[PDB]
Amino acid sequence: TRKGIIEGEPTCCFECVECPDGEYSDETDASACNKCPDDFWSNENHTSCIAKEIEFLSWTEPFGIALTLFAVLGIFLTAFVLGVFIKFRNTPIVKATNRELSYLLLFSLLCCFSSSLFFIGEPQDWTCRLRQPAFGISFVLCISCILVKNLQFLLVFLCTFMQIVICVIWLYTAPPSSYRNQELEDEIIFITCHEGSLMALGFLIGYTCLLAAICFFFAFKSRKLPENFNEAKFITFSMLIFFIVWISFIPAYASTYGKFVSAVEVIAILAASFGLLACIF
Amino acid sequence: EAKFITFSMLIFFIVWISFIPAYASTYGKFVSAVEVIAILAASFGLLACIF
Amino acid sequence: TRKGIIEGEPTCCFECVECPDGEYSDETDASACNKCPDDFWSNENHTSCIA
Ligand SMILES: COc1cccc([C@@H](C)NCCCc2ccccc2Cl)c1
Ligand SMILES: [Ca+2]
Ligand SMILES: [Ca+2]
Repeated sequence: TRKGIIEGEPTCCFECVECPDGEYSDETDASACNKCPDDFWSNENHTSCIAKEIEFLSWTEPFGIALTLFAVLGIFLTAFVLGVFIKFRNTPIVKATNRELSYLLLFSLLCCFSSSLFFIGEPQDWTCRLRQPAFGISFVLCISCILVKNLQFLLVFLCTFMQIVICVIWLYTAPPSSYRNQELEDEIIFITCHEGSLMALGFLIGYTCLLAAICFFFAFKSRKLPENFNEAKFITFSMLIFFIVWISFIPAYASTYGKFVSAVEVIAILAASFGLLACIF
Repeated sequence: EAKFITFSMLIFFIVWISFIPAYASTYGKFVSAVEVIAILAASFGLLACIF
Repeated sequence: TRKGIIEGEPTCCFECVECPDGEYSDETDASACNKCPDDFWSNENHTSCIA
């Protein structure tokens, strides 16, 4: 507490007044309350300084363990599919479905599933730098590989090179960085990332969504050919799932406040990937 | 009508799974906004898929 | 703002300390800041409280 003034009476007479939040009194007969040191907050008794709680999406939360379980299951399923394809090689269907392109697609799907682990845990600097470009490049490679499905590799590498060059331009000009946000609550510090260049993120998302749209159009144009077990139908379905996932992702990200924002991405990515894999494999 | 029922169920499930995090950590009008959006999306998906 | 004791000095000598949030003072030469009523809150200038 701190000493008050009964106006009209001498200085030897005072009244004790409670020190407010963000202030404390650690001395007998104090006149003013000291402000807490930065990254510290007054306790309930207003006499000492507890540490401000650091908040992020941890691995101990049930949400984190659930997302990790789903990601590991996706990785296992992709590896299982790749092993089955490589074991039953030189067979009619596998050789009919462009073995090499299928292997590249499965590797890129493994990359897509592994790229979701950068959005979980305390965000360090390199994780914030590698969060978006990994998924962007991997999914662009996936989409191009499906679209193409030698000359094929030359065709497939160009879109990935475009994505790589825009990503490296982004990282050279203004890279993201970690941020210890202190505005959302006076007793909690939220550790997040911060995309330095919004234009690069928008361009990356738009390029991916344009490739998806082109693939969807070419799949719907040929939705009745029965070649290769009628893969056009399932490519159409995969593109539809992708578009639904991201169109529903927009409001989910817009409405979320706090750490759980990261969660939504770890959801959306996974969902999209899963759909794709199933419909094609 | 197998395809349409399956797609409607997918729309419903994807919408709610995506909106779970927003429901877990939000207080205010955005809760009602999420409710209305998730109801309208499901109803529109069902109608469009079926009829 | 409110009066603040300077230790070892007579009552006529004091300091001016700004009132914190949720409390206000609407007079000159104030000793203790008041408390805004229920459903009110002090303004930025802390000269009154609005609903
Ligand atoms: C086309 O689909 C994608 C292509 C690249 C990245 C992604 C996901 C992983 N992040 C979206 C970025 C969402 C966003 C928008 C504005 C401000 C901050 C943020 Cl964080 C999706
Ligand atoms: Ca007197
Ligand atoms: Ca004296």
